[PDB]
Amino acid sequence: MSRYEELRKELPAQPKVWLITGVAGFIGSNLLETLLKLDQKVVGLDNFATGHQRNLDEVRSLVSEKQWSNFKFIQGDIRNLDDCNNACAGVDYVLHQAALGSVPRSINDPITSNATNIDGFLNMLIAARDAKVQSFTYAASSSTYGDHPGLPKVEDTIGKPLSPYAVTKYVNELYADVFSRCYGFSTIGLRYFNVFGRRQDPNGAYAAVIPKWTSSMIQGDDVYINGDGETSRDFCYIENTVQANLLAATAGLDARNQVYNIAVGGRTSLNQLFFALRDGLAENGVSYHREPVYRDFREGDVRHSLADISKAAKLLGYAPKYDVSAGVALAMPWYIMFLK
Amino acid sequence: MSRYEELRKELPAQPKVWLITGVAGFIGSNLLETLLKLDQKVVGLDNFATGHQRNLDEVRSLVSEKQWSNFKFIQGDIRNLDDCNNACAGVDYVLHQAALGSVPRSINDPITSNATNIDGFLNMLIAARDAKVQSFTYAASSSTYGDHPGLPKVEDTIGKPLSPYAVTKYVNELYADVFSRCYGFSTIGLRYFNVFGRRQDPNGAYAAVIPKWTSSMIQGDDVYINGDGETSRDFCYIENTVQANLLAATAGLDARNQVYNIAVGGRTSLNQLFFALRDGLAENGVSYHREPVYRDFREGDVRHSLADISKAAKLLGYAPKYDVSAGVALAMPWYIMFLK
Ligand SMILES: NC(=O)c1ccc[n+]([C@@H]2O[C@H](COP(=O)([O-])OP(=O)(O)OC[C@H]3O[C@@H](n4cnc5c(N)ncnc54)[C@H](O)[C@@H]3O)[C@@H](O)[C@H]2O)c1
Ligand SMILES: NC(=O)c1ccc[n+]([C@@H]2O[C@H](COP(=O)([O-])OP(=O)(O)OC[C@H]3O[C@@H](n4cnc5c(N)ncnc54)[C@H](O)[C@@H]3O)[C@@H](O)[C@H]2O)c1
Ligand SMILES: O=c1ccn([C@@H]2O[C@H](COP(=O)(O)OP(=O)(O)O[C@H]3O[C@H](CO)[C@@H](O)[C@H](O)[C@H]3O)[C@@H](O)[C@H]2O)c(=O)[nH]1
Ligand SMILES: O=c1ccn([C@@H]2O[C@H](COP(=O)(O)OP(=O)(O)O[C@H]3O[C@H](CO)[C@@H](O)[C@H](O)[C@H]3O)[C@@H](O)[C@H]2O)c(=O)[nH]1
Repeated sequence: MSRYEELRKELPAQPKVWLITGVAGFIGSNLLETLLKLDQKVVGLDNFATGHQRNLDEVRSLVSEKQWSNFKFIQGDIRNLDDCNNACAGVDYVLHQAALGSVPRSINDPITSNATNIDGFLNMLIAARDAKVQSFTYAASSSTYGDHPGLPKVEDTIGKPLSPYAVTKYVNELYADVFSRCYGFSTIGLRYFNVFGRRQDPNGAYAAVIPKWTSSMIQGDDVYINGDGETSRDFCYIENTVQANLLAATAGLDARNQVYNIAVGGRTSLNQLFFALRDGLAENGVSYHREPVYRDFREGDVRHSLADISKAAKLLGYAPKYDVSAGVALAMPWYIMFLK
Repeated sequence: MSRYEELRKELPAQPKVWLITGVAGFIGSNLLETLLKLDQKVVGLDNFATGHQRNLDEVRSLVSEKQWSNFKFIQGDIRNLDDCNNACAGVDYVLHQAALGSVPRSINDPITSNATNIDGFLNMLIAARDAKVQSFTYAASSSTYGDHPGLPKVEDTIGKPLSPYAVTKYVNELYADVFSRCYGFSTIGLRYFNVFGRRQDPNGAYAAVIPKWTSSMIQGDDVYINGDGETSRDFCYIENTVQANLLAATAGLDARNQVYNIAVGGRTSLNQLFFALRDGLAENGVSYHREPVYRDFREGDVRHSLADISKAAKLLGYAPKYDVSAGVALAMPWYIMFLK
């Protein structure tokens, strides 16, 4: 039994109050589903900028009526200090996921990304701190590694940001560290590495590669590969990311004011992904015979990204049990039902 | 003749349009005085948050009526993108000084500091970029060195921030670098090291050590030393900082998208400063016989700060001609006239 498995068993016995910002988004709604199923009490904050009411509706259809009543939802904005203080009222653990992802988005509109990702992040720290919360866990990013080529990726060795988005995610780490030095408010930042799974928005022009591609194959549209397709990623199935969050939310002091890489330590080239998704969809009765259409590399894009999760395994007892294949197998059916 | 001296002679012959944000503040009004005297055209942006109309009035009394008419003032906020675009209209060189200094201030109120220092800074980059400006120079800070003990300070070796303020100043560098990578908008950031001189506000609870102490001695109040007084600084007289600004605003491409240390490479302990100011005031007919009152170190304060200006001397031809003594001698008379 891993530390998470035992935690899964302990939580329902000693229920706590959790706060999930960006609860209507991909990662947020998944965290919600898991916590409500662990009979925890959850408060959610979201403004629907990129999240959806359907994500909340889907969760309700997946959890028991009782567990769903343990959920309090607040339609607010983390850029509004009032909404933050409100969402942190009497909360035990904060899981901050509210943000505006997508490098391309931040590049053609750095101001809008800055407002939520940095101002909003800072408001949450103050509100969480002032609410005397027990723990604060926030979504960081592997983009912080920037240009630095070296592999695997180690937490202490980072490169220079390659985009506005990357800057904001790195600033979340900076402010987190300072709040620890100046107020003794320790946090735990999780550097996610390409998370995927159910409820990750396939629509919009900034959709992630997996949702975008899976959606396109089901619809029979062309699939675009930015570059030669040799670009590699450490795709982390949602379930592994959920584990890290709960783990960080309840870690010992020795593990606080620390940032961790959250992935599986695997390497998947975009070319492998194309076939993984296509074959995965084929097992579900979806035929796709189109070849991938290769176009130019995308700006502010990283070449390779492999994570060393030994720090997370060692200090948090993080033990991911889902490789890309398992995740893809679990995800594909969902998208087919979503697009039907 | 230094590169600045020749630049002093060249500018009046080929006048350019300059933009100074925070033009009503200490460093900003001094830059204004110098530029107007070099017969340059200047646009100023300020909201008087910490600046003063008197600083502008003093400048008017110091420059010719003709040179003063070459000045356009805009009462605006860099947090307002409209005001930024307005201030950058048809501008050649941008000297961004608008910000909210003071570590103590950012510590007891990180949100207010974040808004101006990061959001406002980002708006200026966009507006300067969209206005097709020829150069963008911004006020950085030696605080970016943070904890790192090593001396002298070298631009490539920085430590971890010790306060919210330090974070914002470091983020100005981050966004500046990214704007160079993504838009080809190169900038030059100047890491100032404790600037002082005429018009540096002696009032308020966040006043810098020199203005605060000088003011207190003239008034006959007690002088407080936070710590043992062995805390050392590289006090940089305003005139040296002005040189760096104009130098950076007109530097060759090889010098762009680069950050520089701006000081004199000198080391002055707070204990030496106490006597430098007191003796300096004594030469002007001001008697002070009180001994300094030592109290606890101030939070988010750096122990020692010495700068290696060789990078600035080498790439910008920076050649400061004012040590603390000269600066103090020039400053003291001003404060005596200000408090009278
Ligand atoms: N998905 C990945 O692979 C990945 C990788 C690295 C980091 N992250 C981070 O994980 C977090 C969640 O990502 P996600 O993929 O679930 O995206 P998502 O867009 O599905 O979730 C983000 C949610 O935050 C909400 N939000 C945005 N701005 C808000 C504001 N100002 N006030 C209130 N709510 C606001 C949105 O409505 C949305 O529901 C983000 O912070 C992101 O930066 C994700
Ligand atoms: N003085 C030093 O020793 C020192 C050291 C390192 C960095 N700096 C930097 O130099 C710059 C100028 O410092 P200064 O000592 O002349 O301070 P100052 O307070 O005298 O000047 C700052 C000016 O900016 C204006 N301002 C602030 N927020 C604004 C906003 N949101 N919109 C428009 N105007 C705004 C203020 O009204 C003020 O006049 C600052 O950016 C500071 O961070 C100064
Ligand atoms: O239609 C498409 C979409 C994407 N890609 C490529 O696939 C790779 C991955 O795309 P993406 O899912 O956007 O990954 P990232 O650029 O690593 O961004 C991920 O990681 C970022 C920082 O960690 C987060 O902000 C994003 O939410 C998350 O998608 C990139 O090389 C893209 O160029 C394609 O080839 N074709
Ligand atoms: O009444 C006083 C005021 C200050 N100090 C000390 O004197 C030193 C210098 O004070 P200060 O002038 O506030 O210097 P910094 O803390 O280095 O801040 C300077 O450098 C910062 C970052 O570079 C800028 O934000 C500020 O505007 C600028 O004052 C510090 O150790 C203070 O503790 C005293 O002992 N007594």
